[PDB]
Amino acid sequence: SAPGGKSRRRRTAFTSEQLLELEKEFHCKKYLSLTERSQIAHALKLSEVQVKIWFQNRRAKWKRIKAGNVS
DNA sequence: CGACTAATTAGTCG
DNA sequence: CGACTAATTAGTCG
Repeated sequence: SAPGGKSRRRRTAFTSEQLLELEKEFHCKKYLSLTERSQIAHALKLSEVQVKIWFQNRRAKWKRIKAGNVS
């Protein structure tokens, strides 16, 4: 077991096992509390940071619309 | 002290 | 060469 590739793949690497519980909340609520976000990533082999980008990228698109305009 | 948000950044796609 | 998406990352409240 040794590393090979080292690049920031812009597309969260999700797996079927992970998607099973990940999609669960997506079909439940679009807002996760402290005792929610920090729990899903603790239930299995995950990290709170990874579960954050998932939501960030979704809101990032909204920040491009809900802002100030010019001219 | 850590998570959450959001901006910076990085990199492949167009 | 541009653009957009996303990990990176730091600030601030919990």
